[PDB]
Amino acid sequence: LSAASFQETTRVLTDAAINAKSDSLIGLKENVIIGKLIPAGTGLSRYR
DNA sequence: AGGCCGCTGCTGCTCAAGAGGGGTTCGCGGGACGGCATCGGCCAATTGGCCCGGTGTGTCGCACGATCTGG
Repeated sequence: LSAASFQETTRVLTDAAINAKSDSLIGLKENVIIGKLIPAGTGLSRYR
């Protein structure tokens, strides 16, 4: 997801489709894209 | 003379023209049917008038009369 949103979307998507890659949503960009709490600052589970 | 190991040039991807025939729609009307909507009566029913008939208790309109403050 992050690689596709950076640049060269077509190549990244056609490479990820063949390998059947699974995204675990650990970064900041993916959490921003799907619309949930980023895993930093006040979005950590230690504080909430 | 074929196979193969590199070079080297080239290219590509990405960031800034009528006519006939037939089933179907809808669109007007067109009226028929059934239905619910609108108008003289109407009497004896709860509330609320509207009073008789007793006093009393308590406000108000005024008489006798004492105390007190000012004049």
